This record gives sequence, C-alpha cells and structure tokens, in this order.
Amino acid sequence: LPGDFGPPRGEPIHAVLTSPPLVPPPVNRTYPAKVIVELEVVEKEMQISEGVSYTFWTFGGTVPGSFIRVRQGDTVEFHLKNHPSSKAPHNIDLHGVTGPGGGAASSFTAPGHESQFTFKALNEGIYVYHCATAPVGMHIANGMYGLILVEPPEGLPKVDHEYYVMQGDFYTAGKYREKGLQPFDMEKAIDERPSYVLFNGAEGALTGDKALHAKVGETVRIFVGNGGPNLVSSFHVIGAIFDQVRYEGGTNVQKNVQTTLIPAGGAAVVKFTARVPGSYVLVDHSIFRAFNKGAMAILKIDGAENKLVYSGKELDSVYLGDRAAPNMSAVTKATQASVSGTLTVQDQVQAGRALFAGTCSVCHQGNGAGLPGVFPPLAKSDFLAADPKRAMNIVLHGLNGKIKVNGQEYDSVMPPMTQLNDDEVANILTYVLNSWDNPGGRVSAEDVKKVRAQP
Amino acid sequence: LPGDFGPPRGEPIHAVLTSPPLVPPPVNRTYPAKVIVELEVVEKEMQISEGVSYTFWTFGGTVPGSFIRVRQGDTVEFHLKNHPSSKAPHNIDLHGVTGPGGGAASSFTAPGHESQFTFKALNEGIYVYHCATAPVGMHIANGMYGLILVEPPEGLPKVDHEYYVMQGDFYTAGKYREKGLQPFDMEKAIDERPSYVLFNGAEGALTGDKALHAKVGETVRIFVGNGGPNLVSSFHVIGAIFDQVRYEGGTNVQKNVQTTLIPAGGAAVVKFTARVPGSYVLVDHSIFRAFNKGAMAILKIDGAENKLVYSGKELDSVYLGDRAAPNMSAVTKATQASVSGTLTVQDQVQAGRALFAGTCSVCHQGNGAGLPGVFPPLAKSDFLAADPKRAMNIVLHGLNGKIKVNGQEYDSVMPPMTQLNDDEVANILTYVLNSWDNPGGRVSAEDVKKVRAQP
Amino acid sequence: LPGDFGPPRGEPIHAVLTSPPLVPPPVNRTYPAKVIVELEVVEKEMQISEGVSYTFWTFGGTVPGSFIRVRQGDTVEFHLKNHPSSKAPHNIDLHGVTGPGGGAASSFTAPGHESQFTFKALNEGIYVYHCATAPVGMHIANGMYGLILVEPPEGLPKVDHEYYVMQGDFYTAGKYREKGLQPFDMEKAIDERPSYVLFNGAEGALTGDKALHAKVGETVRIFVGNGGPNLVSSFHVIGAIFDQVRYEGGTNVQKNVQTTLIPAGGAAVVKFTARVPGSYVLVDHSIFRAFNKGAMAILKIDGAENKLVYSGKELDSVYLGDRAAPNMSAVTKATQASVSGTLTVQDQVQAGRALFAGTCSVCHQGNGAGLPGVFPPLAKSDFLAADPKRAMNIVLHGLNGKIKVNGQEYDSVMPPMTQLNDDEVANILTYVLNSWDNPGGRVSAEDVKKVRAQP
Ligand code: HEC
Ligand code: HEC
Ligand code: HEC
Ligand SMILES: [Cu+2]
Ligand SMILES: [Cu+2]
Ligand SMILES: [Cu+2]
Ligand SMILES: [Cu+2]
Ligand SMILES: [Cu+2]
Ligand SMILES: [Cu+2]
Repeated sequence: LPGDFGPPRGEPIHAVLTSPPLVPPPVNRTYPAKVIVELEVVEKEMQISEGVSYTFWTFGGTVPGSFIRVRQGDTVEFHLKNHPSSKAPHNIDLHGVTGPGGGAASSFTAPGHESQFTFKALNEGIYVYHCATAPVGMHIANGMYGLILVEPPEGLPKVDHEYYVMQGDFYTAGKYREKGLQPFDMEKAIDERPSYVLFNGAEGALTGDKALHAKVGETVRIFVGNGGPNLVSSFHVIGAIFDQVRYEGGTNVQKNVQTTLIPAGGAAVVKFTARVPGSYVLVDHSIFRAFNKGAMAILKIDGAENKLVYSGKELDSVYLGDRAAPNMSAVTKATQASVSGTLTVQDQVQAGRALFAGTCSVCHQGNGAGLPGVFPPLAKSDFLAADPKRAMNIVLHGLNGKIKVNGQEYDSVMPPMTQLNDDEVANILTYVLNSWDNPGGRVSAEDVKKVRAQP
Repeated sequence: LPGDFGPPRGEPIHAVLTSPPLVPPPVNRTYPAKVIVELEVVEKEMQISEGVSYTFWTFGGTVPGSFIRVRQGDTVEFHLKNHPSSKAPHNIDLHGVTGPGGGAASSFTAPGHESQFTFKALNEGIYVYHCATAPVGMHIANGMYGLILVEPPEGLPKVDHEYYVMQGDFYTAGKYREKGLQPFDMEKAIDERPSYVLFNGAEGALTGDKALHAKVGETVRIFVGNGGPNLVSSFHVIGAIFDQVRYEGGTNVQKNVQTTLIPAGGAAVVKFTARVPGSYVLVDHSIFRAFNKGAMAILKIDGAENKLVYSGKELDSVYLGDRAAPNMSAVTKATQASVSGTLTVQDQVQAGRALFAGTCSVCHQGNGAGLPGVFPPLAKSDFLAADPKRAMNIVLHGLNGKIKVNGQEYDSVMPPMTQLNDDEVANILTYVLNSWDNPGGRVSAEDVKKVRAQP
Repeated sequence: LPGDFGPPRGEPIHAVLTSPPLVPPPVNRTYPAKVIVELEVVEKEMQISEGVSYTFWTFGGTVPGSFIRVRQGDTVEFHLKNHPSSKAPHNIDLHGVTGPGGGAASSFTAPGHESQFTFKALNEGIYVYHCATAPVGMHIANGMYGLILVEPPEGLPKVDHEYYVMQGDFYTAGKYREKGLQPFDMEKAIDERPSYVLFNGAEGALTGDKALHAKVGETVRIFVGNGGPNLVSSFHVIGAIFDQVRYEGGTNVQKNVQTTLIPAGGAAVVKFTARVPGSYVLVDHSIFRAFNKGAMAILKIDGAENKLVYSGKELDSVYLGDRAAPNMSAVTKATQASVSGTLTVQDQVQAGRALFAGTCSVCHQGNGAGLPGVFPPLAKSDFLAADPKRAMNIVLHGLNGKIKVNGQEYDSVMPPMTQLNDDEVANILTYVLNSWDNPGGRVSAEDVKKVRAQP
C-alpha cells in the first residue's frame, strides 16, 4: 500500500487541534506515530450575523471544526465525544480515510457517549471531514465539517503564515439578515437555495478586525475547504493571484491562477505571496454569494506601497460595503435592545451608521453631501425632512423622476432596496435623521413594516 | 488529422453494446475497422423509485443507454432506429464525433423509421452521447444519454473490472417519492430544480443487491458520465480515493483525488484499487442530491479485513439510510396493493419496515428501544399507544418539550419530517404499531393527509 | 517580482480596444511600454432578444465590454470615464491586477466624471474585468464585464483567427422572451435563477448571420469569459474538440477536450482546428441554458466536405431550433408594430414563420405535411380549420388521444408548450392559418391570453 512506512514508533502523540482560522504547527517528524485525536461535538446557538442567532452543530465548538494535522503513514486513534447537551446523535466521515463510510459506522455517538476507531493515514493531502448521520444534509448544513491535513513525509515547504478557511452554505427560515433565532429550513436546503453563504461560520468572521494578517513579501498558505452541503465555490482572491493551488492529495498542481472551482466536499491548499499592501478579499465569485449572502473574507497585508506596481488606494465601502469597517457591533447591540424593549434613539443611530456604509454611501457619500445635480444630499435635506414616510417608501420602493432637493433639480433613478429588513431601514433612516443638521426623531421597524405592506 | 491509421481493414465488425452497469470487452485490435453500431430508441414506463413510474425515453431500453466501444481511427457506421411505439422523433449527437451536430441532422428518425450516418473516430476518449431533438432538454431529461468509448490504439491498461455509471437529473411533477406515474415537469427543468438526481436511471439502481462488486486487491475502472441535463456533479467516493481521473480524451490525468467535478455533458474514466473490504459509496457530494434525491451508488468489496488500515465496521443505515438493505421491494408491493385496492396491514408493515431504516432508526434504534433518557422508545411505547393521531403529527411536525414515555422523562427535540409522503408516514407508523408488543391496527395515507392539512 | 522587465521604454502607447466578438491585434513588441487605456461606461437600452429591451450598463457600449490587450510587464495607465447620462457611479476591478480591489477604490467615477489609476501588468493570462460598485451583483448582471489579455513576452502562437466570447446570466422581471422593456429582477438574481443565459449580451448575438467564421484547416483561438454574475459554465463545442484549453494565466494546459468548466468570473483561451465544414455550436452544456435561455453561439466553417471523416449533413432547426435561420428580424418588426398599434396580418405571418422553425417543424415539418399516421399535418388541416380556439388550447396545453385529421387517425401525444408567450402562439398560429391553403384570418395575443386564463 501507499504510506507504507511501518508500524508506529516513538511515543503516542496527543494531537493538538486548532480552532479556525489557525492551524496546528507542522508535525516536524521523520517517523510514523500513533496519534490520538479527541474531538467533541457541541450543539449551540451562535451569531450567524449581527443580531441573528442560529443553532450550530459543531465539531469542537466552532464552524468549521477543529483542524487536525497528521503525517502520512500515521496510525490515528480517533475518539469522538458527543456532549450530553446534544439532542442528536453524531458521527464522522473523514475524507482520506481508507474504509467504508470514512469512519461513519464506528463513530456513531449518542448524546453523552464516546466512540473510537483507528485508521492508518495512507493518503497525503488536505481533506474535508463531516458528520455522516441521517439526515446527513441537515447535520452538515448546521455546521458539522472541518479539515484534516495529512502531511507528506518530508512536510510541506515552510511559509510565513498558515490559515484555515472553510466555505459553507446555510439555510434559515428567515431571509438574509432577518433578526432572531433562525431555524434550519429543510425546503430551502433541498432546493439548494441558501440564505447565507459564509466563510468560517458567520458573516464577518474574517473581515474587519477579524481579518487574516501578513506583511509584504511574506508567503501565506491557506487551507480552503468547502463543507457545502450543496454549493460549488468559484473560489477567488480579489487583487492577487495564487502561486499554487493543489486539490486534496492530487498529483496535479496548478500555478498562477486567481479563480478556482472547489467542489462540494472538496478542499485545496493555496499559496499566496504578498506583493503590495492592502486588503485582499477571498470570495465565492458567484457574485451574489459574496456580496449579498456573506461569502467574503479578508487577508490584510501591511507594508510599504509600491506605486510602480499599483498606484491606487486601499479597498473601501464602495466595493466591500458595510464590511469595510472594523465590525458592525452596533447592530448586535440595537437588536438586543429591541428584544429587551430598551431601544434608544442612539442605539438606532449607531446601528444605522454601520449599515449606511456602502448601502447608501456609494451614491449619497459617507457625509450625506451627494454630488450636486447627480446624487441628491441626505445632509440637511429639505426633501427628507418634509416627509419621513416618503423616505421609507423611497428606500423600500425606489424613486425616479424629477425632484427638487435643497434648491436643485435631480432627474435620476434610485433603485428599490426591498431586501433591507424593517429594522435595517428603520435604523438607517434614524441615523440619517440624527446626522448632518437633520431634524432628529426616529423611524421604527413597525413604521417600516406598515409602509412595506402597502406602497 | 489525428487518428490517421488508414482505411478500414479486416472484416466489418458489428458492435456489441452493453447495458449499464456493464461494459463491452476491450476491442483488442491492432488495425482500424469499420464498425457497425445499431441502436434503437424505445420510450417506456419504468420505475424511477419504488412505486413511482416515469416515462423514460431510452437508447436501447435503459438509462443510461447502451455503451458503445470502438477504437480510435475506426470508421463507424451508425444506425439509429426509432421504435414504432415512440410518440416523438429522435436523433443523436455523439461527443467525440468530428462534424456538425455530432451526427444530429443525419440521424433524425421518426417513429418506425431508421437513419444512418458514418463518421471516423478521430478522437480517443470517453464521451457522452445524447438526443439532439427539439426540445433538447426534455429529451435528455427523459433519459436519452449514454457513453461511447474511443480506445487508444494500444488499448487501455488491463484492470480486473470495468463498470458504467451515469448521473442524470430528473424533473417530476410530483415531489420526491410521491407515488404514481409522474409526468415530466418543464417548469422545474428550466429552473434546474430536479426532483431526483440518480445514477443509472433509478433510485437504488446500484445499491443493495444491485451493487457493483470487486475483491480486495483488485483494480476497478469506472466510466462515469454526467448526462445532466443541467447539474454539475461533485463526484466523490466515500471511504476511498481514485488512483486516476481522466476527463474525456484529455491529455491531463489527475491522480490520488477523492472528489472531482464532472460538467453537465461531461465524462471521465476513474480508477480505484480496493484496499479493504466494505461498501464504497459513489455520490454527488452536493449532499442533498446524494442523501435526499437518490444520488448514491455502491461498490461492494469482498475480502479480508485489515485492522491496521481500518478498524471500523461496514457501512450501515445510519449513513446510507434505507438503502443499506438489499432492496425496498416491500414499498413497490404496498404501492401496487393500494392502486388495486387490496392493501393489507401486512403489506403496510413490510413497507414501513423498509422505510424505518435510517429515517427513524438512527435515533429510535432498529429495535425501537431508543436510549433511556435521550431517545424515547417506540417499542411498547405507552405514549405512542395513547394517541395514534398525535404520532402522525409528531412525524409530520416534530415534537419538543418534556414528555413522559414508559415512566421516563425526555426533554429533547425531534425534528419535523414533513418531506415524508402520506403513504410513507402511514406505512412507517403501521410498522411501528405492529411491532414490539405495540397494539396493532393501522394508519392510512388518508389519515395522514388529514393531519397534514391541519396541524 | 514576476514580469520584471524594467521601466517602460519607447513611446506611450494608446491602447486600441475592440468590440466583441473581435480582438485587438497581437501587441508584437519586445519591450515593456506604458499603455494608456481609456474606457467609457455607457448605460443604455438594447435588445436582449427580439422585441425585448433591457437597460444594459456597459464598458464601451457593448456586452461584454471592450477587449483590452497588453503585454506582461507593461505599465498600464487606466482611465475610466462615466458618461454623463449614467444614473449610477461605476468603477472597475480587473483580475490580474496586483493590488487591493483590482483598481476598485481608485476608479470610482460618478456620472460625468473620469478617474485614473496605474498598475504594472505582472501576471500573464486572460482575465475578466468587471464593475465593483455596490450593489456589485446588479452592476455585473446589467452587463459590466469584459476581458483583458496580458500576453506573454514572446506573444501567443500565431493563429488564423481570434475571437472574443463571454457568457453572462441575466435576470429580467418578465419571463424568457416576454416582450417589452424588462427591468432587472433582484429576487431572481439572489436566487441564481436567470431568465436568460447569453453569449455576448443578446440572444442570437453569435448565431445565423452573426456567426463567427473560419475555413477548413484554419486555427481559431477564442478568448472565453464567464462574467456571471452567478453561473458556472459547462462550456462545450458541439461536434468538435478543443486542441487546448488554458485558464487565466495558469501553467496547466489541458488538451483534446470538448467540455470544460469555467468558473463565475473565470476566463480561458481555447484553440480549435477546423477539420470539416459546417456549424459548430458553443454552448453552456447545462442544457436548459443552451436550448431554453439562449446560451448558444456558432462558429461556421467553410470548405470541402470530407465523407471519410463525416458523412452527415449540416446543422438544422431540429437541433438549433429557430436559431438555424440567418436572423429572426420579423419578430422585432411584429413586436414594434404591436406597440405602435399597426400590427398587420403579414407582420404576424412573418414573425410566426421565424418562430415555427424547430418549435413546431420538428414534428409537423417545415412544410406542415407531418408524417402520415405519426404526426398530423398542419397543411390544409381540416382539424385546424374546424376550430382555431382549440388550436390555441393545443399549443398551450397539449393534446393526446385519438383524433382524425384529413381522413387519417392519429393516436399520439403533443406536449404542452406553455412557455410560449401569448404573442408567440398568436404569431405562430397566424403563420399556419395563412400558409398551405389554410383558411387565413389571424389569432391575436389577447385571444391567447384568454385561453391561457382558462383551459
Ligand atoms: C445610487 C445607486 C443610490 C443608492 C445606493 C441610494 N440612493 Fe438614495 N437616491 C439616489 C438618487 C439618484 C435619488 C434621486 C432620485 C430621482 O428621482 O432623481 C435618491 C434619492 C433619495 C432620497 C430622496 C432625496 C433626498 O432627500 O436627497 C432619499 C431620502 C434617499 N435617496 C435615501 C437613500 C438611502 C437611505 C439609501 C441607503 C439605504 C439610498 N438612498 C441609497 C441614489 C441612490
Ligand atoms: C432523532 C433525530 C430522531 C429521529 C430521526 C426520529 N425521532 Fe422520533 N423522537 C425523537 C426525540 C428526541 C423524541 C422526544 C422528543 C421530546 O419532546 O423530548 C421523539 C419522539 C417520538 C415519538 C413520541 C415518543 C415515543 O413514543 O417514544 C414518536 C411516536 C416518534 N418519535 C416516532 C418517530 C418516527 C416514526 C420516526 C421516523 C419517521 C422518528 N421518530 C424519527 C427523535 C427522533
Ligand atoms: C412533436 C413533439 C410535436 C411538436 C413539437 C408540436 N406538435 Fe403539434 N401535434 C403533435 C402530435 C403527435 C399531434 C396529434 C396528437 C394526438 O392526439 O394524436 C399534434 C397535433 C397538433 C394539432 C392538431 C392536429 C392537426 O391539425 O394536425 C395542431 C393544430 C398542432 N399540433 C399544432 C402545433 C404547433 C403550432 C406546434 C408548434 C408550436 C406544434 N404543434 C408542435 C406533435 C407535435
Ligand atoms: Cu451530526
Ligand atoms: Cu464527504
Ligand atoms: Cu429524443
Ligand atoms: Cu452534448
Ligand atoms: Cu457599475
Ligand atoms: Cu472579480
């Protein structure tokens, strides 16, 4: 067989697993070992987006699950524990395992129980692992996937940084960014119509202050998984190129590409060399996923500009939208204040401030000034002040035709933004009303609900 | 040109075609020949799933159609007959043919007619063929696709087994597993929302007693097609790796991968070496296809276990669900008994028995015992017996909160299983009621229809 | 860095850009230059299909946008102008650019404004460029994408012809071929449910009299892009093979394949050698895209037939449907006559004539004769003449069972053709009624609207 390096030698190794986006250190070993892997399934509520909760099912408390790193030819003793708070039984199928179900039948584990099985890691490569319990798609859709790396015997080449990024598609009963605890939606899942498509389990998991980091001149290796359950990722780095892309344990290595297709259940190792400073965006280039469903992550590169290579400015909210900022924590706070019944005007203002970026500022500008004759001002806008309800209708339903704002005629078109949720429109408009010498007051989500029900 | 080996020599060969999942023998020939291929289109009703009929349109009576095997440089005289019972005209486009439409204009054949055309097989490779008659998508969706292999002049390397597997997506008016003769649904097809995604034309075509077979140490070559019409397959083998994957006649060969993307209309040759015994599952790893729409096939490997490579057990119904068993023939029989108006309790029981596997047994166990305090028993369940209608509501709509069953408190969550059809819920519950010292009686599909209409 | 060929030398070059499907000449240069690229965004209404208008947003007045061709190591000074008639601001992200956003932040351009930025072309390859303005998906869905080629320093190998083809998916409020100015539909876009999937911006952009051309024995290179926004293309040439397929600037080159997956936002260079005459169809082999949504383009090859390679006939309306003809201009004219209120019978007849090809002629024949006993005649049909309204119901809702037509019994099935729009059914039936000694008269779209509302 392949990976024929003999029986385990040395002492048993207890594998140290890491949480995304980090990776365990290189195994740095020239002999096969017995490696004991202990992974615990935990079901728990986490934020899939700001103010939006979801009951995740996780390997090790995170989505994706703990990263496992071993060497080709190791004997792996795999222990799966199912936390007693779990409602469902769980198990594991590891790609790269030689044997039926990738471990599935022997790792079946009821809540409060533990299972174990052993396998030899014959196949070098990066591999998805995932739950394999009926109904399988639900378990995977709830977050039960991660990566296992089986290193070549000599190790991978040294790089400056290694990161762990995994795409998944998620199916909520509610629409994108609709607040509250969102149940899983089987109808959307069967139809392959996800409400969110995400890197590492949440909107903004890898953006803003949670971005990945490197410096100019450094090499970055990223272990990229696609947990699915359903989507194939047109995986792409904005403004950069991959030096190498290698799928699973494949002999083929592609070089110098920017866009690469990762199958559902697939994994790849990609290598990047940072050449100029700024934010490089990892996306699924099925564009509505990246820009309307959350499928964007950032590798932020620090260092000296090189104007001979690129003269332009850093990425901003025109492209990245409301994820250009460090975080959108004001939205979480406003949502929690609504639930508690303590929503203040300032809670709404700060939430709207976060949501205004990109969404409105692309045309109206970050300072509300617009562009005279082309985009009308929201700053000190007589048209806004004159009719707040008309403003709600404008956001939801658009506006066109000749209007007069602060003494100037506009004759253009603002598209409808009907996908904004009632709280989002309310908070945005409350921000605008309380900025730029506008009259203050507030708009409530209930106000917006009524305007949505009858244009 | 390529395949420039001269005019046909020897005698004309009448091609012997094979039905899936078998393949004709290697051509074992060192000279170009004239090869006469005769293929007949037949439209006919077959079972797409147990108790579910569909009007297939087929090349040679099967889906996929008869496998055609020739040598690069052969001159192929292709005869297409359209059976007189056909309602539609038909034709053929063979990928790998050099010429407009891949044969489409010259192979147009009305019902009861025959056509013929000739082409030189210049391009070595594995290729999809399919109908090319307006409306093309309908013809393909109804099953009109297969594979043609054009061998390299020296032949392919010898292997122990060769098999023929083709994915297709199907569009029925009714939902998945809704019984009866199901018409084609154009609205679902245009939207690329299939009701079934299948290997070789039917649910379970390649599972259970219809599994593919090999022995430990043997090599298996599988000719894999994706007839579409629409889907791209994240093609994957559970618990194994492909030694090689080669697309069509491509010069590139990938090695040591487990997951590979096959385009709509694409074909690949994959090679597997059996290392340990058990069931290896071929899936489309867009998981809801494999586990909710039928996209799973089995290669069952016989031989001695190797505990140093894999210590675990064979695949079971936890992962494979109700396809772990040899067949689900009881469902076909119960469905036919309903149509005839002769449905007995025992017909329902045996049908429910088949459907209970995986679907319910993952939590409640194959013996109905559950797990005390975690999953409540269905065996001798006082809670079940106390209210049969409540049991129908539980399957359809779920259950949560504190309950008492056989003197023990449970405080967990059973998800809804709303996608089960009325007959499936009726048969499952009838099985349960007539097992494990439960009180007997029956539930009817009409009972379930009423509970579905008002929770 | 890569592309380290020194500072620009010689004189500044003003790039000459080309409109699809043409490509600028090879740069034919052995030194790095400064290349000044000037591109103007124009928003405008164009025909997405005959009688169907759409407001496209374009780079340079076309979809896809102007082709840009430079050499690896060039310094590119990129000027983006936004025409003053524009309603939206725009910018550009060029794949292959080294730097954040691929130019996005520095190329933000309000209506009536100009922006510029500079970059060094370090990466050789074919690359998509596209708008990068919030909401990004809308901008791209409206047509804002094209290709930039960065040649290797020695140039690409000489070929006889070079062409430029780009797929995109489009989202209209109305259904496929529903006439009028069609707004963009955000709901369909987010769900990845396009109404049209097109090469180069329109149905028939590259079919009939707008086909690409070459001669037997010549080599054709095609720069193929997938602008998306959302779909992955199972890109395929009917009846031919690609000698080479190279993605972006990748080191891997695949050879001798017919079907290849192009990611959303991906681009490839493919090479074809014409071997026999006829029409070769480029499609997205997700078949319902190619045959029901418009994703088909033609490379028409002139030259001597070779019966030893292919004995069959040229592609016709059986496969290609109504795109077999030179154009469908009669449909545009009938649609415009309806809007103006001047629709004549002959306008309808000529429009129906175009629409009858494939759609009806596959069974009923181009001369309406049918096939006695199998497909009934529309020529001098007593059954048609006897009840025009029944004919509308037949097209919309199908027909089966025993009928008598011109003294002969038929007992077959004509499927419903419910996806035909009211004007299409009206025009088809008006064509039939005014042909083949049928009684004349006309059917109106309003007639058909009433039959659709109640079968
Ligand atoms: C460009 C693509 C825009 C985006 C994004 C948003 N708005 Fe807009 N807005 C835009 C135009 C071209 C116009 C004038 C339309 C016309 O008929 O000429 C408007 C108008 C408004 C108004 C009314 C006018 C004013 O007071 O200046 C309001 C209150 C407004 N827009 C608000 C608004 C908000 C809150 C947005 C984000 C949610 C937003 N707009 C986005 C162009 C564009
Ligand atoms: C785990 C994922 C389950 C699957 C699959 C099925 N059931 Fe279940 N069931 C489950 C739990 C955790 C509970 C208790 C819920 C609570 O509120 O604590 C139940 C309960 C039932 C009952 C009622 C209790 C009893 O009699 O034991 C019935 C009748 C029942 N379940 C039936 C049932 C059937 C027929 C299933 C397959 C279709 C099935 N369940 C699946 C957990 C799970
Ligand atoms: C084959 C796939 C067909 C296509 C495409 C179209 N028609 Fe058809 N038609 C077909 C059959 C097999 C039948 C007879 C059905 C039966 O019950 O046996 C018909 C019938 C008609 C009729 C009525 C009979 C007649 O006058 O000949 C009409 C008026 C008719 N069909 C029209 C029609 C048109 C306009 C079509 C294109 C839009 C068309 N048919 C497509 C088979 C097929
Ligand atoms: Cu699980
Ligand atoms: Cu898997
Ligand atoms: Cu056919
Ligand atoms: Cu094809
Ligand atoms: Cu734009
Ligand atoms: Cu891009």
